[PDB]
Amino acid sequence: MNENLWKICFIVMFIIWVFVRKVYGTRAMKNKSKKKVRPNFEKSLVFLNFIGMVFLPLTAVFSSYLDSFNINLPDSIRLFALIVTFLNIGLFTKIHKDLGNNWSAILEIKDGHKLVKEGIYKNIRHPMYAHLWLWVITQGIILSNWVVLIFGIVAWAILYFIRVPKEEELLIEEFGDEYIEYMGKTGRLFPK
Ligand SMILES: Nc1ncnc2c1ncn2[C@@H]1O[C@H](CSCC[C@H](N)C(=O)O)[C@@H](O)[C@H]1O
Repeated sequence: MNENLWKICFIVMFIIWVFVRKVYGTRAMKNKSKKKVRPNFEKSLVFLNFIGMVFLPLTAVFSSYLDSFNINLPDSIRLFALIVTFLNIGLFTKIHKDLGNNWSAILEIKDGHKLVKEGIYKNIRHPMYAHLWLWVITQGIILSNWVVLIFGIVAWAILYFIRVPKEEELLIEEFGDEYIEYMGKTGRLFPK
């Protein structure tokens, strides 16, 4: 109930959410790049979310600035998020482990890149995104603030929406038919 509390909660899930990536990422950044794509652009699109995921909500916690925009939400609906975010971080570490040396945020195609249909990736390509999709939906409700809610959602949806079709096109360049088959056998976010 205490508001100062939820902040302490989130800044943890976050702190750990970040830890999960900081671990798996530096591991796959030690693998050299082959072809990148419009990276000077994606970088910004990312950094755009970087506001949405981190810079922005960090300041719904460590600062009172955004206070007037928060949603005055009942504790019931907030916990519902806190649960799901938990499940998320699992899924994250699931996904993120399933991916490993292939991951980047910029559309890299890595030197030894191997296409993975096998993991949480069977029946879902871009699970990670679907994760992120949730991530932004949840953290707004958890933090119960409209800006942190509304903004974050947008900045992703965009990056998402203009991101994915190049990504798919890109993977098709490299893997050719193996990817077209894949998409037939998979959905983008939910399965089937
Ligand atoms: N199905 C796949 N198998 C292996 N690498 C993939 C992949 N889909 C995307 N990638 C790589 O992953 C990087 C983006 S990370 C995003 C991965 C996936 N879209 C997800 O959200 O779960 C891109 O550089 C792309 O080269």
